[PDB]
Order: sequence, then structure tokens, then C-alpha cells
Amino acid sequence: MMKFINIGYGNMVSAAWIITIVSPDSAPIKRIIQDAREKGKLVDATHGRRTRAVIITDSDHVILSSVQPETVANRLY
Amino acid sequence: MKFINIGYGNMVSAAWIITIVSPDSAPIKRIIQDAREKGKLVDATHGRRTRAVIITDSDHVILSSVQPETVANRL
Amino acid sequence: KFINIGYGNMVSAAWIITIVSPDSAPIKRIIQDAREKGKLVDATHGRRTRAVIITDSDHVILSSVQPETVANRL
Amino acid sequence: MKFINIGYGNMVSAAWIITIVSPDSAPIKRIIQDAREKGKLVDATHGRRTRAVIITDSDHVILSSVQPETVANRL
Amino acid sequence: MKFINIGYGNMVSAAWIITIVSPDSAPIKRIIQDAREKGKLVDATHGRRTRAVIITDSDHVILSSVQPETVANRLY
Amino acid sequence: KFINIGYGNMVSAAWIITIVSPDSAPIKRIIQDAREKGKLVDATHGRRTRAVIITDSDHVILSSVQPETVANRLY
Amino acid sequence: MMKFINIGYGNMVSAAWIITIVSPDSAPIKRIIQDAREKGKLVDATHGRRTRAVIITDSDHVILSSVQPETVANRLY
Repeated sequence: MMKFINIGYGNMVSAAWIITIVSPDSAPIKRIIQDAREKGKLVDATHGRRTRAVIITDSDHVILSSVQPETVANRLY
Repeated sequence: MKFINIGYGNMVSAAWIITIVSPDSAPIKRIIQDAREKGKLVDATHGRRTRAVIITDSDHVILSSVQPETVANRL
Repeated sequence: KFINIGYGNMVSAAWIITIVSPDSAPIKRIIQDAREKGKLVDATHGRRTRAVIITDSDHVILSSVQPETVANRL
Repeated sequence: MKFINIGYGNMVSAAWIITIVSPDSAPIKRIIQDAREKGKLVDATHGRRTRAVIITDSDHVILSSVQPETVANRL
Repeated sequence: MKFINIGYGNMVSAAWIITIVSPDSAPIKRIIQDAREKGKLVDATHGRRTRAVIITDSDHVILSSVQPETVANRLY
Repeated sequence: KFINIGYGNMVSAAWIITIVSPDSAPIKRIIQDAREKGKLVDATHGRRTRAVIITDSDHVILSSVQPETVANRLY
Repeated sequence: MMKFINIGYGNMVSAAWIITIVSPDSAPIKRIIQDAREKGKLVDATHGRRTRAVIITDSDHVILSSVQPETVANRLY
């Protein structure tokens, strides 16, 4: 088990503060992203690639990753 | 143990769950629409029927296609 | 960690601030203040309210189960 | 030691108590009055006294009929 | 311990204290009047001389008759 | 607990949410949001920004070391 | 390891609540300091001396200390 998790391309997220990791497959989650981008709380760490996991933290930040949600929690190890 | 699979690969951190309840009551459908309004509704049912509603500490309301007991024992 | 408060509904113990009897407060005011801010959680499933669970983040959760028996389930 | 019975079956979680104080101070009587006004008051003193004022996080205020040192002793 | 006696039976949980400072300076007495107005002041001196100001996570300020480096000593 | 992010400045690892590369374009709004709002802490101390540390109090801290350097210095 | 850190002239700070400890060099912190001074979440534990470290806590308190930042951090233990 690691405190910080690689979410791709060197960007790190603390596991202690993750609320949820979800797929971008729905409409309510696209609104979560747009609401985040509007409030300046969106953190885009796909570095260009297709977004595959959406990380929501306590501080109401939304973090976009290029890896799969099962993979993210796995990288906790 | 820390991250819980609530259906279709969607993960939730057990450290932040306040409560898990049944969808089968009118007050709790109001909680769901109250969550869409403040932009705090996360739908993880992947299109299926809602069977557990997860309320986190950040006031997020998360919708799961899995029974509450199943979520509880997946800790 | 998780405590069954009746009818399958779970509350995480780590976030409960207080558990209070409906005879022992201006409960109707605490409850109606909770619905007003949209933080009322009804897990009585039609039965009578017998324990009121205040959590951090100001959620208020109605349970049909006796207060101290909820505590004993720790 | 986690949960405490402070009066008539009313429970408080020790991890969320900020301070247990004695009554008979002017500022705390405004804290009690402010919380009673603001809805965050929990009265466990069925009359007969008030000997401890319990302040938790999220400014919930709780009145108990036994001395603060006793309230702490129940840990 | 978990809870600290700060004078005359009044307790503070160590986990919620942010800072304990001397009363002897101008900036702190504005903190106190600020809290006294907004009703987040807790007076636990039982009338005696104010020698430490405790600032907790809920923005409460708690006045104690005991000295700051004594209050920290009662932790362990 | 306490990590040196360069030139004497410390950050407590328990309050970091994310550590991001200054490459990602949307963060530059994140930095200007903090700098304008007075929540920005610049510890690059003249040098070039190599990691952006975001904390729970919505503080944004600029550091001159790699995000991998910040996370690794935990140990 | 200890919970309370002596930051000068008897003033204590709980380590659990510290977010960051920084040098007074940066002109962005003077705005942070000066924001907190008028706003009334500033604590001045310098006892009149020159400011050597700025402690930023959870709940947005800004605590000014007269010792160096490495000094506050190493005095944890």
C-alpha cells in the first residue's frame, strides 16, 4: 500500500482523499466535470489521451485520469 | 477493504461513507433529486436499476446497482 | 465500522456525533431544519422514529431502533 | 470508550467533542442561546440541573446534568 | 491524554486544538474581542487571570488560567 | 509527515490531495485562481515550477521539484 | 514524536493541523499574511521579533513565528 498513486504521466493523487473513481459513461458525470471546469476545480491529467477514470476528492476537485478505475484502486496495492 | 467495488468497476472509498440506504422510499428520491441540483449526484448503476444509495461526507449522493448488504460486506 | 440501523440501512460509526431520543430534544426542529437544508435521511421505513443520528456534515438520520442498542452494535 | 451516555440514553461520540465546560459563564450562555436559536442544541438535562456543556464539531451544543470531570471519566 | 484539564474541570480535546498562545500581545486580544462578539468565545478561567488562549479547529477561542507550555505538558 | 519542497519550505503530506505537472494546461487557471484569490504559495524561490501541490484548504503551492520527488520524499 | 510544537516564546502549534511552513521571502505570502491580518485569522507569535516562518493551518489560520522553518519542522520529535 502506497499513500500516493500514479494516475498517469507522473501526476499523483493521495488515496486518503479520494471519494470515488467512476467511468465517464454517464450524463450526470459529464455535468460533474463541467461543474468542476466552471469552478476551476478540474484537474486534467490525461496529458492528451482519452479520459478513462474520473476521480472525485473531498475538496470537491475532479481529477481526470487516463487509466482504468479498477487500475487506479489497484495501484493502491 | 479501503476501496469498494459498487458495480461495473466504479469504486468508492469506505473511509468517506456516511450511510447506505434503500431507494424504496419517497424521502430518499427527494434526496436524489436534491443531489442533481447541487451537482452532487454520481450515477454508477451503469443504466441498471438503483438498489443502494451511498451518501458521502462531501455531500455526494452515489447510486449503486448493488444491494446495501452487498456493499456493506464488500468492505 | 458499519452499523445496521434497521431494514438494511447502514451508518458508519466514525461519523456519528450524537444519537438522541425523540423525547429528549426539540427534535421536530432539528429534523425540519435537516429537510430544509436537504440533509434528512429517513431509514424508519414507515415505523416510528426512536433514534435520531446526527453525523458530521450535518446529516440527520431517522432510525426505528432504540438509541443505546445502536451504540451496543459497535 | 468511543460513545458516551450523557443522560437518558443520549449518546455522544468522544472523537467529535471539542470541549466540556462548566456553566455559569456569560459567553457560553450565548453559545447555548445561539445554538438553541440555530437548531443545533441537544438538551439532555431533564430540568434538575445543568452541570456540563458539551460543544462538538459543527457547533452542536449538548447540555448534561453531571459534572465535566464525570463526563470525561466515562472514557 | 485525549482530553486535557485546562483549569477547574474544564476539558479540551487535544485533537481539536490548533494553537495555544500567550494573551500578552495586541493581535491576540483582537482575536478574543472578535470571538466575544460572534459568540465563539469560551471563558474557562472561572474568573482567574487569563494566561493562555486556545484556538480550536471550529474557530472557538478558549481562555484558560494556565500557562501555554503547561497546557502542552498535560498532554503526556 | 513534513516534506521539504525546496529552499526550506515544508508541506505536511497529510493535506496534499494531488501533485500535478505544470504541463497540464487547465492548472494554469488553477494557479491564477489561487494567485488572484490570495491562496497561492510560491516556493519556487525564483526557480522554475516543476510541481503544483494542491491541498485540502484549497491552497496551491508551487514547488521547484518533480511531482515524483514530492511524493517520494514522504519516506 | 510529539503533537505540540513550540514555535517560540511559549507559543505552541499542533502539528496535525499544519498545512505548510514557508519563508517570509515570497511576496505572495505577504498578501497571505496581510489578508489574514485585516481578516482576523492572524496569530502573531513573534513576540516583537522578525518573522522567520509562516505557519498555515487548516481553518485558514496564519501563524507567524520567529524561528526558522526547518526549526519548526524538526522540533516535531
